[PDB]
Amino acid sequence: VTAITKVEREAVLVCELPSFDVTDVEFDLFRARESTDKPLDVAAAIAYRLLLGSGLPQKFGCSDEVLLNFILQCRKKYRNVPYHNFYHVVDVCQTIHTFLYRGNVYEKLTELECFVLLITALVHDLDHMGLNNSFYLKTESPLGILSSASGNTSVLEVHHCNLAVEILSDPESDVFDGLEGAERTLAFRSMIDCVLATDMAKHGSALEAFLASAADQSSDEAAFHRMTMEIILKAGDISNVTKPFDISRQWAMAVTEEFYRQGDMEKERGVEVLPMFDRSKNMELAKGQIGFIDFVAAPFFQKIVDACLQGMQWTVDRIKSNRAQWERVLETR
Ligand SMILES: COc1ccc(C2=NN(C(C)C)C(=O)C2(C)C)cc1OCCCCOc1ccc(-c2nnn[nH]2)cc1
Ligand SMILES: [Mg+2]
Ligand SMILES: [Zn+2]
Repeated sequence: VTAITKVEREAVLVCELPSFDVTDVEFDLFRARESTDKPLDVAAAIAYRLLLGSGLPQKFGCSDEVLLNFILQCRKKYRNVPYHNFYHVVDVCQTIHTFLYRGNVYEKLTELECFVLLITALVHDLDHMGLNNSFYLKTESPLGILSSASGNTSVLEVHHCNLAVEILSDPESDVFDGLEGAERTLAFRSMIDCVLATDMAKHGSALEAFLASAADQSSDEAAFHRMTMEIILKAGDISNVTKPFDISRQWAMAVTEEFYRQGDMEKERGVEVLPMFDRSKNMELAKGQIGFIDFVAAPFFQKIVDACLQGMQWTVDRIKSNRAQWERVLETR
């Protein structure tokens, strides 16, 4: 990958972020973007700041300069789509920071594991084009065909891991370079395992496996740590409904537009479009959000909080608050 110029780093290093506490659960990335004309640089400074304030990169021999190089190499590989862009993964990074440090999930993991999660947040959607796995498979696209031939349904998640490995193979962006032996191996394996676990087709089984490990005092310890990392990355990924309503809404708008574009490309290729992806049916945002809350997010968050992540209670409270606020949009429509 072409290296990161002295210019690009300074461009990020000057953003001062007046008014913002990046470690806060009520932090607003939409307002951060809008507060300058160089949103990409602001996003990179949020990432950078979050990583330094954690104290983690320094402990694992990752200099300030290598960190920032990695962040900018990730940025370069995110596309200009509505939802799955660099803002999404900075969001996931920031959110996982809050689950670790304000939800006390750090108590369940080593420092190395916390560092790997924060890093993995930034790689976990590399080069997303705004189309899901399903699009690639049922259009018999080249990546679809390659995944089907190699016995793998997680079309995109495999692609994300490949690009992550490229970035890390350059020592000037290898945030794991200061590791050795089993620690370096664990960083790679856990990064890759987490990214593979974000495939939503695996949602139920990854959740069941996490809960089964947590309920069991004789669970293998390495496996529990691993499942917890996976569950946290997944939690960060479906975390939009745990945010202040206005933030949550703006996320739901961006996702909806992305799904609609896929539905338009499906239409053009003469393949099945799902209701949700269909721009014509215009199914209301609010019922969408309530449905997502009822069938996916509330059960997920309630079950992991109950099972062992007690400090993440606020997520369940904010989901309830948001559901009730969507009902008030319905009741007064
Ligand atoms: C901001 O709101 C959303 C954020 C993320 C998502 C996603 N859902 N999915 C699908 C595959 C489950 C994804 O891959 C991501 C993570 C992008 C959806 C969001 O809300 C959009 C609202 C559209 C309606 O959403 C649903 C989705 C699933 C169900 C359902 N019913 N039964 N089982 N699942 C209902 C509504
Ligand atoms: Mg993804
Ligand atoms: Zn994601």
